[PDB]
Amino acid sequence: VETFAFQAEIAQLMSLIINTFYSNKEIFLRELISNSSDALDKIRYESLTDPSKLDSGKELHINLIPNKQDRTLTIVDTGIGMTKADLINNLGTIAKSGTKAFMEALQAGADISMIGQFGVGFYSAYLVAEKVTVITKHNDDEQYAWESSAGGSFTVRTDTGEPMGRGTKVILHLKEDQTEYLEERRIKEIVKKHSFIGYPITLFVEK
Ligand SMILES: CC1(C)CC(=O)c2c(C(F)(F)F)nn(-c3ccc(C(N)=O)c(N[C@H]4CC[C@H](O)CC4)c3)c2C1
Repeated sequence: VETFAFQAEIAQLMSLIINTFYSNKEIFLRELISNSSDALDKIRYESLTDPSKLDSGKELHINLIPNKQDRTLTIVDTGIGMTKADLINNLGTIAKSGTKAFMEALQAGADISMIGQFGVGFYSAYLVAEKVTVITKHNDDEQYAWESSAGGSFTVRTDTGEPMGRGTKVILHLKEDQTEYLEERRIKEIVKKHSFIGYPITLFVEK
């Protein structure tokens, strides 16, 4: 397990997200599904010039897995996935200007629902989650686990767990007052209302 500090802009944004009383928290789901849709568009796109990129799985979909007992909502996709360098530094590098601009927009009176327009929609997870775990597998690398409960640090380790084939699992460890997002009728209504997604989105209903 390696521990890293977030870039200053991103730690400032996470501190603002984690601590905000911003009522419209439901936007987190459309943001995470949009990340999944962009990852599915990328792997589909790359497969048109190199069909072997789909040897790790041909199905292109999104799964929504609420878990009341564990207080977790998992977002699973079979997109391009992320490499070790994407998790530690490369996605954060591209996100730097977007993060700073989003915060300037918020200072100028803008709404937290604009987060996606700045390319940093992933961090909207912290509106409802006290900790986020990211399990990911890209074709050019090993399976990795990324994790952060904010507070300025994140960890990256090789994932010894169940092999994924290719894609990303975003595990939201929900805050005590945000358990409504584990309810089947709530997920359904949010997916219908806010969710632009040219891939099947399947809600796993709890037995
Ligand atoms: C690395 C992170 C842990 C922390 C981070 O900063 C961050 C950001 C960023 F804010 F930078 F935009 N976005 N982001 C994220 C989260 C899920 C996914 C998905 N579900 O695959 C994703 N896919 C990108 C991967 C690159 C491809 O070109 C396009 C599809 C990106 C994360 C996850």
